[PDB]
Amino acid sequence: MKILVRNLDRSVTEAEVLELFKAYGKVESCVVVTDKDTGKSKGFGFVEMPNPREAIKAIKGLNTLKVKGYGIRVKAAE
Repeated sequence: MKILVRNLDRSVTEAEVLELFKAYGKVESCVVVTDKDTGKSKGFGFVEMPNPREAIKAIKGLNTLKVKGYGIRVKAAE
């Protein structure tokens, strides 16, 4: 399952996001975009968890979690 992550602070790192999704299951890939072209609020990420039941658990678990002061938004790409 492909998972979309939004509202990332420019200080959020790929390893930070990875550690969060790994609380829920196996993570096959984690792409995080926090540039200066994104704002300290509008970074985004794309996470692949191959077990869809783990992905769903992570979506429910992590959506609206504050990371660096912004509630992140997590949902399936589909």
